[PDB]
Amino acid sequence: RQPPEEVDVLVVGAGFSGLYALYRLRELGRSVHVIETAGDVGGVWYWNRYPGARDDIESIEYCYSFSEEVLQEWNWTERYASQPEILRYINFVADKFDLRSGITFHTTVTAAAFDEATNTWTVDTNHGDRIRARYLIMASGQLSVPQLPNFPGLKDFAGNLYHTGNWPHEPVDFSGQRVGVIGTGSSGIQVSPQIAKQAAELFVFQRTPHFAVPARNAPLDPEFLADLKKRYAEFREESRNTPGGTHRYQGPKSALEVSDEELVETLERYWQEGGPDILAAYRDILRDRDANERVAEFIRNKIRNTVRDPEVAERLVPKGYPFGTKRLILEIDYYEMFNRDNVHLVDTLSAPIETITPRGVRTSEREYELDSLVLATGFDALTGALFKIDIRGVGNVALKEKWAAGPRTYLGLSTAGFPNLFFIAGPGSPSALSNMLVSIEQHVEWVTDHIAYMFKNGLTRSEAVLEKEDEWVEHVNEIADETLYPMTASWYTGANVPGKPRVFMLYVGGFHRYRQICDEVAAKGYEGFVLT
Ligand SMILES: Cc1cc2nc3c(=O)[nH]c(=O)nc-3n(C[C@H](O)[C@H](O)[C@H](O)COP(=O)(O)OP(=O)(O)OC[C@H]3O[C@@H](n4cnc5c(N)ncnc54)[C@H](O)[C@@H]3O)c2cc1C
Ligand SMILES: NC(=O)c1ccc[n+]([C@@H]2O[C@H](COP(=O)([O-])OP(=O)(O)OC[C@H]3O[C@@H](n4cnc5c(N)ncnc54)[C@H](OP(=O)(O)O)[C@@H]3O)[C@@H](O)[C@H]2O)c1
Repeated sequence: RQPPEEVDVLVVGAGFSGLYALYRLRELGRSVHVIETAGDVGGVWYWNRYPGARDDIESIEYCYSFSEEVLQEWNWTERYASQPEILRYINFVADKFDLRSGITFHTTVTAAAFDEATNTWTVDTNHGDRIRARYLIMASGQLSVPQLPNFPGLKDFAGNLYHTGNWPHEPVDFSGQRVGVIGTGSSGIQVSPQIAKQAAELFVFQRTPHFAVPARNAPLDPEFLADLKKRYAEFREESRNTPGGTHRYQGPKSALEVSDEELVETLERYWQEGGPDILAAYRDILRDRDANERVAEFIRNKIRNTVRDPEVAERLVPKGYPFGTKRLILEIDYYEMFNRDNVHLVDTLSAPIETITPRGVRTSEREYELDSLVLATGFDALTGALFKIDIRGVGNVALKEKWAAGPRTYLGLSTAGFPNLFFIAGPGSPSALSNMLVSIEQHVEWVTDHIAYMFKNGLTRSEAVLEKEDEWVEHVNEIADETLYPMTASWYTGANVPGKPRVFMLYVGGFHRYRQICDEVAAKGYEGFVLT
């Protein structure tokens, strides 16, 4: 399916972001087209097909709200939707609004350069397509370029090698195998108990332990769903008016004001309920080290109590960093897993990995022989997908160079020197710090509204004002630095790609507050942009 030679707006990516941009620009009466590397729609939910892949936000929150018909018709089945169900949802949306007619699959954007003479992007692909677009929307994701761990010998490994972010499209059979998983973030935590059910022996190679709390998944009562439907739009505006984009209770107390007994009774209640709302149990968990630590110890002790062998249990306890500052994980039978005969925790802080071998993995203490190795080693987050494209602005400035010390943006939406270019739910904005469907919807609507505004007013050039970008970047940093988030090496800071600048990339002030700023900006005719 050939892309058009010219279009008002070209969109890279057919995940949640790109698909809604396509939908909305069509409704705004703009020509629009999508380029996507994958063979079909879904983004993250197309690529991450590993067993156990699942929502970490409730199904009823992690969904599109732009269409009443979609909200009324779709029936979610569990508290936390599995990947295949999310993928059926996305397919349902794409079918309903005939989206694929606007998408070129199997195609990768390789370069894009702005032409000051015409105020347009020329965009090239790996199939040799050249498309000329007035506006360019990068809906290319946050967690979309898989990162391999940095160990030698990977290509010498004789067995089968997988990354969770590029999982095969037909079921992988691990029956009777000695299997290793490297990585114990959300992907490792989700996949490992699934593999443990097939493998003769599973070895989990943990570096820093992450905090995880129980999901307590359950079926969704159909009468609950039917009630919610009667007030769904209302329910969703409630979620938009929050820092996190969900119904999470914002606990008004300080974790330091309470007694040890009240702290325990309160956290015990969250622990039994399950899910991520414990993050907001007390207002200062992500702001005060001593407040954080009280919560952290409570979680650490629950972890100790889950695993019988206390030497194994202790190796699972997170240390060295504040609770909640690497993204919180929901676990289903992951801690319980290590009580099984056939599951072994390899502590690689104690015994670092030296090399992959043809037979398996060598640490400083011994060699582990394996038939398959699964990398749950994450992603080159936030900037990874952009940096794979040769994006050039005014004066032939490469985006990758301009951002070599960290992403530099105004509201996260655009960067000075690169006009008519917009980034969806990326650095400098709430992004993954909120329910991403709320982050995504707000960005798509703001961008596509801004674009409609340009056409309406016969303007053809939109650019962020350098001084406002610099002030935004400093603001992002200053507000991050009032939290505990910069204290820790996470993907939010880039600290998991060797050599990437260690800088907290996201806006921490909350979705609601961010959206307010955005609306004030557009209300004043896009203050901090120069439009011509
Ligand atoms: C396994 C996993 C689970 C998650 N679970 C949740 C959750 O429960 N709750 C939540 O809020 N968020 C979660 N997310 C975060 C997630 O990033 C968002 O919720 C959302 O799916 C992102 O959508 P998007 O369309 O912005 O990007 P993506 O879904 O990443 O889609 C981007 C698309 O752009 C394509 N692309 C990139 N570069 C190019 C190029 N150069 N040429 C052509 N195509 C390109 C990619 O192939 C991809 O298909 C999870 C993420 C992962 C990785
Ligand atoms: N909704 C869900 O439940 C769900 C599921 C999967 C992913 N996600 C999303 O995607 C994000 C990424 O999750 P993820 O688990 O894929 O990635 P991750 O959070 O970045 O975790 C990567 C893991 O691989 C390990 N690792 C990386 N490099 C390594 C190396 N060189 N040697 C040894 N270990 C190495 C890290 O150890 P260190 O911690 O020691 O670096 C960590 O355990 C999540 O935070 C979340 O936003 C969500």
